[PDB]
Amino acid sequence: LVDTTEMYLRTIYELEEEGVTPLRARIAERLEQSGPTVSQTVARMERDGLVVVASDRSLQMTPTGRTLATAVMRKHRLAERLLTDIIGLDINKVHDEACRWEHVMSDEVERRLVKVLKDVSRSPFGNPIPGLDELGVPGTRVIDAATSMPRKVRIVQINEIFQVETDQFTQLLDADIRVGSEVEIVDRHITLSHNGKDVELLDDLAHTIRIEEL
Ligand SMILES: [Zn+2]
Repeated sequence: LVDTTEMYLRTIYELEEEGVTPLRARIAERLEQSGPTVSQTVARMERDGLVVVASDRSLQMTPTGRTLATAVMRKHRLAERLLTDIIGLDINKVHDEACRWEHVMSDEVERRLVKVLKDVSRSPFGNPIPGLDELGVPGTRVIDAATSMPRKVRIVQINEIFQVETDQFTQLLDADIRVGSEVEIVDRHITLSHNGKDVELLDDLAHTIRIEEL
């Protein structure tokens, strides 16, 4: 989704990167949007809790806004690597194309690109590709990762230390499902199978076990 908000956020990120103070006017200039439009948009983002306007009037991304800004720059740069490395688009066109693709590239495509690209260190233009750690290239909660259709996946964390109920502990041990294991999930209650042993989980386990997509 080509968010106006994702464009303001990546712009702030970009200026910061250049060592420029993210003032509203520089942002207006960079986005070729009038001062009145940027105030409008910034006022909105503030309500969304994505940016605060500092004492010196500069814009400061909140942790949630920074995270989203980083995700966008990551997508932008992965798209550029894709564009030059595989597609072979004219180098002179690459940045403008990626500016559009950054809004519609999913996290899944990005994981694939980290896999097929020979190097995701920098963009073709000399800047490091950020947010790779957060892309996961800990993990998605089983509750969010399982679906009506089973699929294998990797166990990242069992989080038993956070468990109040422990009667499922030995099931996991018997089904040889530990951290770093490749099991198969599915929504139905959620049941993660492995070692030929299906393990149906209770709310608490499903809400705390994290699995990295295979
Ligand atoms: Zn670019």
